[PDB]
Amino acid sequence: MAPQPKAEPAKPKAPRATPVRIYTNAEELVGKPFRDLGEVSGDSCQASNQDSPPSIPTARKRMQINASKMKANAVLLHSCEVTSGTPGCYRQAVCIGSALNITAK
Repeated sequence: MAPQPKAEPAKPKAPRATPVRIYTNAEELVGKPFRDLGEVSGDSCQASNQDSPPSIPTARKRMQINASKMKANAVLLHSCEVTSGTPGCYRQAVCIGSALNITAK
């Protein structure tokens, strides 16, 4: 006779978590273990319509990238103010929010 062994093969997982989250809820930050860094802004000005449109999500993404490059993972969005009529910056969308990190470990 001859016995029959076996071995369960394991396959490595491939996760892809998102770094920075947008948070319009200060309640969340106050109610969570987080590390304060500094307020970051994302502004997209248009000298002319030749540029790329100053959408709120556009300025928000600029702010998000600025936050992430500041080692932040959460942006406490406060005001997404699009200012218009400014000479030189016909339409400048400025989204301002605090760049924080979450210390949940």
